[PDB]
Amino acid sequence: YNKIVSHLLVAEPEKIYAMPDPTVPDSDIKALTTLCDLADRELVVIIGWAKHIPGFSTLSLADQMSLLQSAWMEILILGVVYRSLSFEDELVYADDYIMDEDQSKLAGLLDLNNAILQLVKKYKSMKLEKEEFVTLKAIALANSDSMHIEDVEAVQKLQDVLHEALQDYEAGQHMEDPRRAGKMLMTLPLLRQTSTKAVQHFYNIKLEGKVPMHKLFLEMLEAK
Amino acid sequence: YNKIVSHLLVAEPEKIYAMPDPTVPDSDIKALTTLCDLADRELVVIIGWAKHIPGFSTLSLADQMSLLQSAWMEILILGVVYRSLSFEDELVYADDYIMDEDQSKLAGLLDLNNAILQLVKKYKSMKLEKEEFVTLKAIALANSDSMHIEDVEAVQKLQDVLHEALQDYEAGQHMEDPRRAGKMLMTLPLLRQTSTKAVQHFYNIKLEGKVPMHKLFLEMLEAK
Ligand SMILES: Oc1ccc(C(c2ccc(O)cc2)C(Cl)(Cl)Cl)cc1
Ligand SMILES: Oc1ccc(C(c2ccc(O)cc2)C(Cl)(Cl)Cl)cc1
Repeated sequence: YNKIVSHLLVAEPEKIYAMPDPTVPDSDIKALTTLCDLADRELVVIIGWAKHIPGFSTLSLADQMSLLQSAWMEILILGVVYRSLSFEDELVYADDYIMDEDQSKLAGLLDLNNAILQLVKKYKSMKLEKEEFVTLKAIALANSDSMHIEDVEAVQKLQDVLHEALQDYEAGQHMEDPRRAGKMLMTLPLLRQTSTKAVQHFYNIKLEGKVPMHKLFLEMLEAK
Repeated sequence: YNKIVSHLLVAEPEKIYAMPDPTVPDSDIKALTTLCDLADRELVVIIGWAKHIPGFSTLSLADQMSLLQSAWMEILILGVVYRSLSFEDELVYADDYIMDEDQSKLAGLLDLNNAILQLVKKYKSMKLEKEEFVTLKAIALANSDSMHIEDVEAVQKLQDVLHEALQDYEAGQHMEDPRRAGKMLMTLPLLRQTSTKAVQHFYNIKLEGKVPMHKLFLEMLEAK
């Protein structure tokens, strides 16, 4: 099938471990600290991953950063969603960090994680494939609606290249549903909704000052 | 072209006036009161409009209400966006209520209205047509991601009927851009983002208790 899809598949990063501190008592602070630490290390990996997206590294450094600062939470959430597809009512942040309903309540994350589980439920019904996941991550990056883009036409071209890849993949692989590409695009509003609420929630956690956060995570959070 | 598109065009409601009270001194309270009053009357019109969407009135009353309670702000915002396309840096809430940057600041709405103006700017560049506007309003209703749907398959069918209408319209009217339907769908995340922030902002206004709000507006706000 589509070469851009095959290229994004081979550019997919390796799995990352959460490594919750086994000496620390379980608490809401421990869970939130573990999650923000894992997100910080995933952000490093996402920045390296984006350089494999056709045309991304030819953008100005400012435009690369603007796209990443607008899309980072959507990309992180799509990752947890994909890792969770073979599970029931659980979110697989990492192989060693899987959150059920009880742990979400203890962490103060029940409402947020239930929205993420709504995304999981929709993608399970659609039988989301890895090929479609990696293409949607790239589309979410290009379509992230930053207010600070210098070269709008170049960013629109990036959107178009990745949208064409999705369209071509679905036309060849899913002839039984001539509307599958559009159905995939119609899942992006819920992804944006859930990311918007997550950034809000964790900005409030940043303000309360009880959860330590690393430099890169704080930079992405303080942009938004 | 497409019959569903032509049907939605003839079902389009007539324009509504804001009628700000000419005896009341200008203030943030007056602007917010005027806007919420206008929204309340537009909501009545939207409920009547939705009954013209193929299949909508065959849904259970609960599912009709769930879709409307999830989508109402997106539908209202898409309306102001469309009315504003021929203007520059102004939002046309009604023919008699056009807000520029200064009035947005006075009302406390600068950040929200700048996001709405980002939507306007994108649709201006795409040369959004009335045919595409009315179809996107219907898609936003069907795709609103309520957590309370009884008949999920029927709602998915409604999404599919309207998505097909958009696809067919673009295939016949815009052969120069075989990706225009998808580009239209890719504008829905920003619409969802802006609606999510608007509901937040006006819920806070509801809590402060200084702006009177009518029954239907309050019902929609208190659902969300
Ligand atoms: O309930 C939630 C917990 C963590 C997250 C995020 C998250 C998302 C994806 C990850 O792979 C890691 C953390 C942040 Cl970035 Cl906010 Cl800590 C989102 C929702
Ligand atoms: O800066 C804004 C002001 C009013 C609105 C809304 C609005 C949107 C569309 C309308 O036709 C009327 C009001 C509500 Cl519903 Cl929040 Cl009052 C949205 C953003």
